[PDB]
Amino acid sequence: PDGQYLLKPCLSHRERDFYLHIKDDKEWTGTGIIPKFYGVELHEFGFGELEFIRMENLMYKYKRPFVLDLKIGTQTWDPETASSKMKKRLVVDSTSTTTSLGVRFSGMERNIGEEKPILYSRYLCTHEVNTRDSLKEYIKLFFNDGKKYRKELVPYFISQLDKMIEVMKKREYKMFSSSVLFVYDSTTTLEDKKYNCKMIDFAHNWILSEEECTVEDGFLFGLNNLKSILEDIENEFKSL
Ligand SMILES: Nc1ncnc2c1ncn2[C@@H]1O[C@H](COP(=O)(O)OP(=O)(O)OP(=O)(O)O)[C@@H](O)[C@H]1O
Ligand SMILES: O=P(O)(O)O[C@@H]1[C@H](O)[C@H](O)[C@@H](OP(=O)(O)O)[C@H](OP(=O)(O)O)[C@H]1O
Ligand SMILES: [Mg+2]
Ligand SMILES: [Mg+2]
Repeated sequence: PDGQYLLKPCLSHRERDFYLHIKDDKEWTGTGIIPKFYGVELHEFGFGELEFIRMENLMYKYKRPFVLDLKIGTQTWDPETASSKMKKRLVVDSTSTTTSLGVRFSGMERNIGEEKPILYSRYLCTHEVNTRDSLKEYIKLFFNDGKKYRKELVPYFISQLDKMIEVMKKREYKMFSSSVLFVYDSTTTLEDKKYNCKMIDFAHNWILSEEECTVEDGFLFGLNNLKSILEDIENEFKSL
């Protein structure tokens, strides 16, 4: 995460279709809930051209990145998932907080000045981060910049989740294996606004006005659960 942009290759139609579909909905593009979308672009690849999505790099100019990926939904497979992945998906969904909370730990990075950064594997989700309490603890740890808890940032994160909930309440799309990405630069001040919370990874988004998706995503359920964990954190951080 060095430069201004992420140029993400389109390996299927779904992500690019989604971004294109919502590119004029100000509820998607004006609310600050997804990365700024610049456009789909062809770039030379192979004998021809490969399509990419150009979007903002949410960590552009971050000095000490803090990154937390939280995968949202009550399942992480959809009607197109390959049978050869399904046993694993079913097991991970059930042994992580996915089926119980609709949200799971997906990985974290903290840069506390002794770099290299401290990396926290997404595989922790089925053991160390397999309960609501342990998930709460790990989010609190994300807010630990190495010297203190950044309690002043939490209202921003809850406010972002509220906007997400507001739009997803409308149930126009289903989204599987998408995440909410939490980031901040620990050298930020509140005024520098080097912190962010966005929905990402729309490679399995279904546009319900153009196609049927029978299975439920539990997306809204997950966002509410995550919001309530943050609100607990906001309380736990008061005694500090
Ligand atoms: N717009 C962005 N700005 C900054 N970092 C990003 C952005 N999008 C993604 N990332 C980083 O890249 C990671 C993976 O992103 P994403 O989920 O979109 O990738 P992917 O290629 O779809 O991989 P997978 O499906 O395996 O998760 C995220 O956890 C996040 O750390
Ligand atoms: O969502 P997509 O686009 O299919 O891609 C999957 C995504 O990268 C998952 O995080 C990964 O699980 P891991 O994090 O365990 O690697 C999975 O591997 P899988 O095929 O082993 O389930 C991939 O198929
Ligand atoms: Mg992803
Ligand atoms: Mg993906």
